[PDB]
Amino acid sequence: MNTYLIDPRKNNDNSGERFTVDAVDITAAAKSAAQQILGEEFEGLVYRETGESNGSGMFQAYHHLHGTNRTETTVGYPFHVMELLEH
Repeated sequence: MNTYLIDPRKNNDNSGERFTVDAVDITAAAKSAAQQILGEEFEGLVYRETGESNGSGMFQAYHHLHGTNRTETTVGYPFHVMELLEH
């Protein structure tokens, strides 16, 4: 298990409030971070906007638009996910 530091960025109006999630890899962490930022009704995935694959970076959530046959849309703003070592 790894720890990751989340900065919701524009999702919290860039207040500087941050939190951590634990996950086995950074893509799983980014999905957990989106659930925490967007709340329990969010079901979807995330994609990477910055950083090396498998490394720290900005991510953006997306999901199926409710009521539509197949429409996928982004939800929320980008957020940062960073590797963090706890002692």
